[PDB]
Amino acid sequence: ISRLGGPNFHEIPINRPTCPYHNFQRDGMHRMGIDTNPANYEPNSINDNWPRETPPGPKRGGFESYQERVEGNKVRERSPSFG
Amino acid sequence: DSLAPEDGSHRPAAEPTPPGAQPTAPGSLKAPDTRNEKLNSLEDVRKGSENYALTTNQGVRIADDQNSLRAGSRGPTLLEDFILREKITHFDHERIPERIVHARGSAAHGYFQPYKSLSDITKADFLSDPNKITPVFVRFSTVQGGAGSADTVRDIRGFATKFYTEEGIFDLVGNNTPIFFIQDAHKFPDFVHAVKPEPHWAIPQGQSAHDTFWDYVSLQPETLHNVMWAMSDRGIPRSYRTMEGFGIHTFRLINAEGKATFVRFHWKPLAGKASLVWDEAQKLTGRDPDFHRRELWEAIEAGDFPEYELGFQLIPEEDEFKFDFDLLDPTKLIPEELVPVQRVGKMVLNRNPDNFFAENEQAAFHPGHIVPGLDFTNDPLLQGRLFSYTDTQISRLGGPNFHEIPINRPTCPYHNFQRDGMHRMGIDTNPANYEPNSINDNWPRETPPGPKRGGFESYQERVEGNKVRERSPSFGEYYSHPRLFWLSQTPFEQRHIVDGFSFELSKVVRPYIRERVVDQLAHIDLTLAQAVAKNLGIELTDDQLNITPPPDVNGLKKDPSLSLYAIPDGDVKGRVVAILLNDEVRSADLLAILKALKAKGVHAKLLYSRMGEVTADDGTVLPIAATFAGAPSLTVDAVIVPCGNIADIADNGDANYYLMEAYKHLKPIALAGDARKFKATIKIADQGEEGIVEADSADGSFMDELLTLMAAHRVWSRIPKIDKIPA
Amino acid sequence: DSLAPEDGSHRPAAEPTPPGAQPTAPGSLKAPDTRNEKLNSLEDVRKGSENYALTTNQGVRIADDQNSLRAGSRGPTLLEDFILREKITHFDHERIPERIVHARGSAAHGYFQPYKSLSDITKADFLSDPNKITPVFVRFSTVQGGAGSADTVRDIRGFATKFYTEEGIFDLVGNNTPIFFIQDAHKFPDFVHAVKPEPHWAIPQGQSAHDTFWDYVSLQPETLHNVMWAMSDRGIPRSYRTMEGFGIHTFRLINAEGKATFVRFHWKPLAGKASLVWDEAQKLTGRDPDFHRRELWEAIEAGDFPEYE
Amino acid sequence: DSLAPEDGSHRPAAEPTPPGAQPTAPGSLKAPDTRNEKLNSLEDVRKGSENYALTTNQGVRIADDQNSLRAGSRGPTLLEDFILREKITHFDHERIPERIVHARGSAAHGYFQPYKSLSDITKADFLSDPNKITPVFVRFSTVQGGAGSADTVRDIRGFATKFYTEEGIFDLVGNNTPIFFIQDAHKFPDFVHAVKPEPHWAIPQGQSAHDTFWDYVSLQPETLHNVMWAMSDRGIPRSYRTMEGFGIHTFRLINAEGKATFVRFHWKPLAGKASLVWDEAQKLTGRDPDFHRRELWEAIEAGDFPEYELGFQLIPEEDEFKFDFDLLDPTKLIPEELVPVQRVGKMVLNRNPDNFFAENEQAAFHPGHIVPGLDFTNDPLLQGRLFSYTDTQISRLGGPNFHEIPINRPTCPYHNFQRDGMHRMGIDTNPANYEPNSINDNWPRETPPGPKRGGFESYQERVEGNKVRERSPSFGEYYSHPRLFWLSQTPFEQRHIVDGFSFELSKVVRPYIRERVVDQLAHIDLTLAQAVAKNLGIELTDDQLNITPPPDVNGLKKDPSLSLYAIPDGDVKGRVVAILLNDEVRSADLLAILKALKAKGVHAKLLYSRMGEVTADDGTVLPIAATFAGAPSLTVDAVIVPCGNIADIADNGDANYYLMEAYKHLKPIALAGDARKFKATIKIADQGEEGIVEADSADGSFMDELLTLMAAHRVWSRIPKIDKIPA
Ligand code: HEM
Ligand code: HEM
Ligand code: HEM
Repeated sequence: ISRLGGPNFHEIPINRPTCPYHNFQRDGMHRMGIDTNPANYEPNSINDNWPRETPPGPKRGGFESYQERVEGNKVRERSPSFG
Repeated sequence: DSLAPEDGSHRPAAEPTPPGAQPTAPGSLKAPDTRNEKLNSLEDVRKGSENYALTTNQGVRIADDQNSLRAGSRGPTLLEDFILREKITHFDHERIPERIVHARGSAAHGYFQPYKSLSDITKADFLSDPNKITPVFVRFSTVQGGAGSADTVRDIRGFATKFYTEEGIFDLVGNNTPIFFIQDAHKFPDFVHAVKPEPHWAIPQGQSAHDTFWDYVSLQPETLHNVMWAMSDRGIPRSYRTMEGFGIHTFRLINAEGKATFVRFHWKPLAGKASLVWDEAQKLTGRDPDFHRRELWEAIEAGDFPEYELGFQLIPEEDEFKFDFDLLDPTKLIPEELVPVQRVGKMVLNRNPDNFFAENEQAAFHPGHIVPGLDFTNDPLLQGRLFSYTDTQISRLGGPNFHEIPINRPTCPYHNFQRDGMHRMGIDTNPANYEPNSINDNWPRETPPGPKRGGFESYQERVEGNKVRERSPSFGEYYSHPRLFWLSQTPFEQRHIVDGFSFELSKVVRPYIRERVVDQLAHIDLTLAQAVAKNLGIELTDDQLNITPPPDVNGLKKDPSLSLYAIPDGDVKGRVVAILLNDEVRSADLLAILKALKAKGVHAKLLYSRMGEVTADDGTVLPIAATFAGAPSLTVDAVIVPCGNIADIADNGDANYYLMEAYKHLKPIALAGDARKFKATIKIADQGEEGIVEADSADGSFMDELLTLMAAHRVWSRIPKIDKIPA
Repeated sequence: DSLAPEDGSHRPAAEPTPPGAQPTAPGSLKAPDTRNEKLNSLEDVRKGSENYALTTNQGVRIADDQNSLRAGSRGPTLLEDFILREKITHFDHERIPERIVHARGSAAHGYFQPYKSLSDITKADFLSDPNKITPVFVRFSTVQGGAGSADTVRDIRGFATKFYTEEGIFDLVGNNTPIFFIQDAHKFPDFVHAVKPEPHWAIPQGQSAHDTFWDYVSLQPETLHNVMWAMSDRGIPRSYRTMEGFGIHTFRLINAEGKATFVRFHWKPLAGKASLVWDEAQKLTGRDPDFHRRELWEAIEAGDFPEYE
Repeated sequence: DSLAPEDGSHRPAAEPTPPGAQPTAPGSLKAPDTRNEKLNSLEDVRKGSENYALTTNQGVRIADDQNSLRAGSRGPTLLEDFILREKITHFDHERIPERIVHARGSAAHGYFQPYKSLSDITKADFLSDPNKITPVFVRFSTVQGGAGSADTVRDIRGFATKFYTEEGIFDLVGNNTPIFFIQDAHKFPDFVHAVKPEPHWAIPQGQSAHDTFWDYVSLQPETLHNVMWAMSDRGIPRSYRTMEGFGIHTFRLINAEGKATFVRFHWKPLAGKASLVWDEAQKLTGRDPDFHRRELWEAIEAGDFPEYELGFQLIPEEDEFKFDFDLLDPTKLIPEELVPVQRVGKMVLNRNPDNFFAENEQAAFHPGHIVPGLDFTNDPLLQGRLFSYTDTQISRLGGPNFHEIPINRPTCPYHNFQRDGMHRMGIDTNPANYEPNSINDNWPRETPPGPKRGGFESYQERVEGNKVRERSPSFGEYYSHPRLFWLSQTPFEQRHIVDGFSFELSKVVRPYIRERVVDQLAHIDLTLAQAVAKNLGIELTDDQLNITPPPDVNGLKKDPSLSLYAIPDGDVKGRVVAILLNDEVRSADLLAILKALKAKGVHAKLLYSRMGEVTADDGTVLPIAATFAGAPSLTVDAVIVPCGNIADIADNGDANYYLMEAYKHLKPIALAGDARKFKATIKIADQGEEGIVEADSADGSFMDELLTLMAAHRVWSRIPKIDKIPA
């Protein structure tokens, strides 16, 4: 946000995905993409909910985190195993 | 030189004056002696003017401030005019980014003071001694429109308080309704995008009456409780002084023994609750877009300071699952009938800023600004907010040193090993800028947690579960709390909700969206559903007619705390009355009227068709404050027309409409003597009617009937009559 | 999925419709075939939507866009939710500084074309051949209020035209009255400070009816010609289509032999001149603050294109 | 706690200590009592540390500053750790943009004081009374490399002085050579692009020895005078204390009667002029890249304050066309033989900063920062500069309020009607922010021009001509001033110029560019041309051999003021000597040596092969300052090897090379008693030679021969010998 001037650093040409990216993020300094989508929020009926969420799968699916188990208290404390 | 008028009239009196009696001023100049610890510490950055030479920012005095440096008086401007280029460069760069939400906003200075020590429940120093008063800075705001938008729009208002405490800044950032629209912070961008101006053409401003707003509401039934509030009269307040404030999340109070209590924060308006009606509120954004900014500035200059009670809803940790709604759900309110608001202290706003940009526009408020004695909960909307308000300052306020901007500075010490960043004001003399260190013997040092003046330590809540992006099933209920709100409304309050939905929905261009919103209403209450449906030409399906209503909230059928008008409370003090003058006004009437008003604390505006002054029948000179068209009925609370030469204003379209608008907006109208001629205008029975005070002369009882109606705010009984009036 | 109504009613017809007959749309979607050289070159940065997966800015598709990553469904949000933090960071930084003057404003695309060659008076290529049409972008504006202010206020309106010519951009930045308030640019900050909201309390918005404005007018008699214009019906127009435009300075036209001609530029409204009356204009900023933005968008969608000479 | 060593050794003595005797400190802590008016006014933003609790920027004390908030000690970090996110956000945003040129740079605090009143020539208050001392802030800099580049590179150095005067800030922004490379400011971007790292790969750093530099020189003959200076020893100074400074443009002094005088500004180094030699200077950027930053900080801590004389070259307006070079040409110098430098006052630098970023990195200097009594001329490079240094601050320093950053603030009043902009510190209480105004009775007011405390008014010079982008024909001569410079050099000075060009040019990959630069040299002087050509394997064309030399400069054939060494002046004070110890050093030698040095003000470094301490033959304990490899000969001025157990260091490769490097770099070497064994290393005749002081014991005369050689800086007579040495 300060080095590269703002939330659109991914539009600076070296940093751009060579694959598609579409979502409902709008505006911010030196915004290069002109969005033609009538909606900039989901859920929406007016552009029939596009772009849509994808379920997780073997190939080309959405990102889902690994469901690791967490148990403990809220502590600012170093694990004894690091000692 | 001259330019100033001698007779001194360019400067306001440094003492309380009524609304519009003087030009308004900077705080310091109007109230030199209202001080407090934050106000006194800003003294190091206040700049004066008088008897000072005009200079560049580098201290060089300017001889000609009217002309550019040109080669001959009709020739070209030279690049070496450094005086011109500095003056136009600072102009070129005046504007910073506005708040991405809540950009509109109005602020004032004042203090907080506790009623008693709350040491038994929290180890928070600002609440530890009734004798400890705390400097606050408060900014009231709207939510949708930009900083140039109008004040009396239909919207949620924000209410943010900065507490300059001895152990850190505590910001309590809340709004004026007790639940929010969204459960999870991940959806905040989609909701704000849907309320906001539409992307292709940036319309509308300051309004939710547009398709995308209502599209997202119909597809998201959790937004429905807070949309009910915004659709009520609660969405158009009379003043920032006449509204409640709420922190909306469940937080924790931690005492010195480690015991945690859940709490929800309230602000109770000591002037009563009161709102405008929509035709009034909408027309007034045209007639005066700064009405709420203006009237706050002027209540404080008249000494009608705003006051609020801080109030806690405390719930023991054991009762965490005693209700049939989840306490960590931000779309659920805790009925005061189930849990009472305990009054904890009082806040008084008694000083305006000197510079709006400097003090108000550069103020940063963030909910993560908590002190020892307070802590957070797992509320999913509170957890996300925590990320956001540090982040946003890096562009709004240019960088990581926004706390050095003077309104935002702790009045207590802060020392740590953070260095550099844009417009770094502190010059650090510490030989170390890392800890642990031996070279400055480890200073500044960490402090252990303790009962008073200790370090921040988080409450050790137990966490067990898997890493899941998933909503708790306890959040899954969308309809009993909107129906509890609906059932707690007076009948005319509910009318006004029907009419709020019907207006907004008439402005959706796509009819399937409107139908989709009526279906949702039929899950709340069918009467509500049928009323809105009718105004829209929609028929309910027999299946819609057979939807089973939601359950009660812990067997509660209504709570009257949720209504604005059901249990009455009313400031008549600080309200404003318009008096319609003519050229031979009867002074008998007038001195009686003004004495009565003055005893109650009510402000008058003497209004005519021309500016300047008229002369009462006894030769008294009365200065005119505005014309009838200049200060419409929209801006006062009641109209009084004294007797005198009535023939003068009787034929005047403006004077007559002044009364018809006021009638329709349900305000008290008082007619003395021949002024009763105007009954024929607003169509009243000679026999009289309620809310029209009339008499042979303005006197004691006439004024008593008027101030009594005024304490009741509007004449609700007139609502059947006002439909036939064309105004 | 559904969410869209089938019967198709969520989408507007891609053809001229009257005011309020359809929902309004993006230009490309409402008028797929109005093209010009500037419009076609923006094609490289237009982004579509349909049939596309929702992603992060780095191209990673999102499976759940409704929830944050928490340790248990009633637990705390985790700092490793990079999907949530990207979505809220771009939100946190949406807003750039607004124009320090003329912040309100409404714009449209179109073209310019000369009646004949003006080669005898100027060697300016955009005016050299009646057959050469030039892409323009035009923004109409007010002067005092912020971008969130109302459209039908009493004020001077701006009229700025960007000419995408074969030899460079020519911007003709003018207003709707033919003289300005100030003679020298050194005073511009003092005049704009005096019209603007007052420093202590930031009132009023979109209005000159306040002391400081009229203080500086009474002390500065050169402001009086243009104050007369602003005080006339000329200060409350019916539409951006119903007003004149002016460059206000004397400029020079230089032809190919080196001869210089002084010139003043005008824009003549082919729909006629028309203004509101003040009670109307003032009440309308309450009733519809976007009236001028709205009606320009809709004249162009109905095909009632604005034209000027 | 502990962490600090008790015995107190972590803190430096707050008094002058020699180089490397103590750890260095913040200014305030090392010199609590060097005060001045600018230093005292920064007191409001200095922050201490001791006995203070570690806090957030919002004042909340931190209990654990070692750990993040995680759900269990091996679990994930929680988004609600606001203490962690504030600490890492300020880190993430530490860096501002660096100066687009002159980014390297080192600064100090001090004062200026006039010798007498110059009221007869200028109405400038800082020069009006010999009793008026003025706070200055000075930053010395290089030109090409980034802020992370090395100090002893071959380049032009900058010399910028901020004068905090009673009537405004006067910035005198100059460099260390008297002419610039370019005539017109329009070409500044092309020249800086050509010197700078090349665009494709960003090489080289801190060097002009690359193709594009020399490409633009060969195509632009106006750059040749200042390239001659950069190619001389003038381009590698020994210290910022040992160089001249120059304003380069002709300016105007305006007195109280309106008379204008042209002036050129000089700074004369009261320590003498002295430079490194290139192998030394280049190797030293590897061995200590901070050598110039270090040695300035330490001269000031030892109390060897830098001092300079401000000197004026005054020329009456009538003599504007008396020379055969245009006075407004920035590539032409005015020979001191034609116009003398009159010494006007003195400047002393006597206090270091407390925080480099805050004070040094945020300092803004701009030549348009002039005061009443001074004015500009039509110099085309001065006119363009005027645009630039206001502009650049809007991104470097984030905005139009850089003058509020504490190092940059006027110590005198400044009031005007400029409002808002990013990190606006002043809260303006003025009811007006425009003039003319009646409501604050027109304050702050314009001031008429006058003799003392009046407004700025420009000198009414006559302008006639057409609007033309055209260079004056008077600027058209490119070669007599480089040949005047060349002819005024001692013979070894000229050698060093030949060798500067030959090294740089050997690094151009494209040979046509090198040939093109030799052609240009043949227009200056053929000897110069032939010497460089030879080192490069280039032959001059008989036509090149027949180029007619340029004319004299007003019949001047040489001026010795342009040489560094021709008229000698030499500080031995503040210089540094290395003493090579062994394990049984003869104390007789050592106490004589150190007494002698101390009487002259010279600093010693006792150096060994190991750290810790050795013991003299009488049992004295000597602490070792560095190893031979740790503080190379490169960093001292002379080497003394006392007698004692010589056998110890005699076989040591480091101790022997220490002497060969020093020999080669033309430094004085003194050998006492058995230490004379090392003559065999540096190959000296038993009969002796100049610059090697040798004797049976270190004594009075031995030290006298040494300090005398030292006042003469290098042993130039050795230059024929040093070619056979492999070091
Ligand atoms: C219970 C719900 C919420 C309440 C009561 C609330 C209240 C407020 C208020 C009163 C302000 C105005 C600040 C001012 O006057 O300067 C504000 C600003 C803001 N809010 Fe919220 N908000 C809520 C939810 C959210 C969420 C979920 C986010 C972000 C994920 C958010 C992000 C922000 C930001 C970025 C600003 C502007 C911040 C600033 O200018 O410092 N808010 N909010
Ligand atoms: C004949 C008098 C003037 C006219 C006709 C005029 C017209 C305009 C117009 C139409 C705009 C709006 C730009 C847009 O729509 O984006 C504008 C912007 C602006 N004007 Fe003026 N202006 C005048 C005088 C001045 C003066 C004297 C100054 C400065 C010394 C000035 C400074 C600016 C600046 C800084 C902006 C905002 C610039 C931008 O956003 O690019 N104007 N002016
Ligand atoms: C006689 C020729 C020149 C001299 C003696 C000179 C000297 C200097 C010096 C000493 C600095 C360093 C400032 C510091 O220490 O903070 C500087 C900075 C700079 N100079 Fe020059 N300069 C010359 C020509 C130019 C020209 C022609 C331009 C621009 C058209 C220019 C633009 C700048 C800028 C933009 C900076 C950085 C400014 C800043 O950081 O405030 N200089 N110059």
